[PDB]
This record gives sequence, structure tokens and C-alpha cells, in this order.
Amino acid sequence: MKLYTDSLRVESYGTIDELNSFIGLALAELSGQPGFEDLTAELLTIQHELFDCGGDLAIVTERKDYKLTEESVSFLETRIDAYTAEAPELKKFILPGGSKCASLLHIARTITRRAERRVVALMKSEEIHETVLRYLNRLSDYFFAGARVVNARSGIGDVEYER
Amino acid sequence: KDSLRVESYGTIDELNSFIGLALAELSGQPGFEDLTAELLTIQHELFDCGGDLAIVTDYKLTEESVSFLETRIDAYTAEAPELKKFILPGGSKCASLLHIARTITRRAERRVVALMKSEEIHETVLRYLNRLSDYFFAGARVVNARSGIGDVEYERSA
Amino acid sequence: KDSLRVESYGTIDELNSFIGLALAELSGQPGFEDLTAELLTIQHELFDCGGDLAYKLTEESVSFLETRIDAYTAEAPELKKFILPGGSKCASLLHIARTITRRAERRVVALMKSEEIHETVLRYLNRLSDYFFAGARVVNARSGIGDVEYERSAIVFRDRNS
Repeated sequence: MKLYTDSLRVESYGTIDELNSFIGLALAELSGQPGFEDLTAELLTIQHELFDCGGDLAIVTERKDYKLTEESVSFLETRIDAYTAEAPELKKFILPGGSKCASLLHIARTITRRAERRVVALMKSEEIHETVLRYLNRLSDYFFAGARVVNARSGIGDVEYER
Repeated sequence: KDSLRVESYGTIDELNSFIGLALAELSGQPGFEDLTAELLTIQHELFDCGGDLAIVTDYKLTEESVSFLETRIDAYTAEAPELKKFILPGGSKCASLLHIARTITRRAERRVVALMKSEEIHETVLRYLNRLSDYFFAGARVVNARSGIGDVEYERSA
Repeated sequence: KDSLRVESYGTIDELNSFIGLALAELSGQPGFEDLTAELLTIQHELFDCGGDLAYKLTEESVSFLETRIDAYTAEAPELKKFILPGGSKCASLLHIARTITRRAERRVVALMKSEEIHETVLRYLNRLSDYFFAGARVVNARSGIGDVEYERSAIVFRDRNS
């Protein structure tokens, strides 16, 4: 509604994989639309980065080999503020939806939060590449920021909760 | 704060999202003004559902929302041609999305169920979700009916 | 102990729903009449899987995917690099169906621990995930879109008008 600022291993890798697939669909949908060049580029960058998160959590078995970097988290952070600055200031709570593209991005937002829940469970039973966790944490808010920008740029207001 | 509660709020938000997509899609075709306004209301109620489960200290969801669903479930079940066999998820794109909403709703229900077992919750939420999956089943059928598409039945050919 | 069984049914149901959506988008375009028919039988067999966990599904359906996989694999240009989910909207949906098929797999696998069940459902789901992978590729090939590849350096080359 706003910006929030072992089997456990295979489950984390799996959900991140799933999350990556929904980002793919959002990429394919956003592609058929001009004016989202940076976003589509950013999205593709997320898929490679998420691909890395999987490896860091499962495949990789040496910290020296961890691929995901801290800069990827910072990048996500700067886009959130940038997309927020862009989008009109929101004084209301948001509901998932609006343009088709914004909807797919919100879906990716919730699946990202799901992937994060799964990673939090993995980190509780063993040591992981903590960068991954923070990356997923920032990632969902990025999709929130993105979806709002996608609606505005499409001329469609965000769906708001009014009760 | 507690996985079971957070897991339920998140699965409900996930559900709400897919509804957002189904609504975006449904809004592109005529003859679905009733379904459109409802999905929007459902999103608000789901918002309330989440909040009601997030509470750990009154509730927002009302028993009337559960009743409204049932009514619409009948109105739609009637409008649609009586079925005499098990139906498979699919048909038009809209109906396919509503069906997805149905399964995710079932998922959200399972999570709330597991939550309930560990602690007290606003039970109206567990009922709302239980009917919602049926509403989508009935909404998914109507959409195909309306679009003169037709529900995908379980026809051998394997 | 009993919750693991319902979770497996719902997940399979959820998986079947995304498949219907994939089919809805895929059938909309010509040249994929083969997949359109295949995905169908898949939903029927997946409908059986649920029942088998509450036996209609046979080992014959499992071998069906086998052939389809290699066929599409041969048909699609042999990949020489890691690919990411995506491409055409159809490949994207089929790729989604893939990750979800694997999610249903984990649920059934969990059902194993609590109590052994028809060891056929797993076999199918296990191959179904591979099927969608290949299916997604052949779809991107026939559309001349080309699967998304894991290549960071190729990103800077993307249009950045705004």
C-alpha cells in the first residue's frame, strides 16, 4: 500500500526462479509499449541479478564466489527514490492494479515479498549471502515505485483504497 | 512478527495483485461492468482482510461482504449454463485470470487456516476467502458464457 | 500430515490455471496448434494427478513429455548459454508455468515424507517442468524473438531513450 523502505534452500531458489519468470512476463508486456526503455533495461538487470541470488543461495558454496554485489542493492534504492520523485506524490494507500503493466509489476512485488519470506526462513537455519536478503527486501518496493510510475506514464491513476 | 500471520497477509496481497491484473483485463471488454465493480470492491475487502490479520492488539471486514459474495455466486451460477461435469481452468483470457485468482484465493485460505490453528483470528476473513474462491469459479464461468467462449471441460483424448 | 496433501492439490490446481492462461494467449496465435493440443491434455492429466492424491494418470503420459521435450529441444536452436525466463508473452507464460510446476513438485515431494503416494505424479511434474522449458524456447524460435540469455554485457546495448 506504500513504500516499506536443505529444503529451505531449494525453496528459496525455486521462489526466486518463479519471481524471475513473472518479471519476464512484465518485461514482455512492457516491451510492446514505448517510453519504458530504462525500466525494461532495469528489469532485465534484475533478472540477471536474481539469477545471481539463486546461485548465491544454492549453487555457490563459497563466499569468495558470491556474485550478487552490494551496488545492486544501492541501485534498487536510488531507483525507488527516483521513481517516487517522478510519480505524483501519493497521499493515499494503494491497491494492486491500474494498467496491465503496472498490475504485472505489483504481482512481481508480491512474489518478491514471498521470495524474501522464503529467504528469511533460510537465513534462520543457516548462513547465507545476506546481500541477497536486502536485495529482495528493496526489490519489492522497487516494483511498487515502478508500477506507480508505469501507471502515471500511461495516463492511468493508481488504484486507491477509499473506505 | 510470526511467520504464519505474515505469510497470510502476503499471500492475500499476492492474491489482491492477480485480481488487479484480472480487473485490468476485464476492464477492456464490455458486458462486465458488474464483475468489474465487484473485483474493485473485493480488492478493498482483501485490503481489510490483511489488516484484520495484521492486527495483534476492532476489525474492518464485515459479515455482509461474505453474504454479498454468495449472492453473486448464485446470480452467476444461475446465469451460466448448468454444468454436469468437472471444468478445467481456462477459456477466454479473462476467465483464465479469474481462475488463477481462484487458486491463489485457495492458497490464501490454506495459509489463513494454518494461521487460525496457531492463534485467534477474525474468522470472518477465513469465510470471506472460502466464498471468494467460489465467486471466482462462478465469475470465470460467466465470463466465458458472456464472451460466448465456453468452459473447457474434461474431455478424454489423451 | 494431512495438510501436505491439500497443499499439493491446490498447487497443482494453481499450476493448471496458469496453464489455461498460457493456452488462452497461445491459441490466440497461429503456428502453435501442436502446443495448443498438448497443453490441453496436460491440464486433463494434471486434473488426474490431484485425484490420484485424494489412479487415473499412467506412466504413459510421462513418456509423452519425454518425446515432446527432445523434439522441441532438437527443433529449438541448441543453447550454448544460460537463459532467463521470458521472451514472447507466450514463452513468458510457459516459463511461469515451469517454475510453478516445480513448486508443485516440491509440495508433492513433501507429501512423500508424510506418506508415500502414487509415485507417478512426481515423475510427470518432474518432466512437465522440463517440457515447459523446451516449449517456451520453441515458441520464441517460431516467433523469431529468441530466448532471453544471461548476458550482462549485452544490457548496455539496450535502448535508453528514457
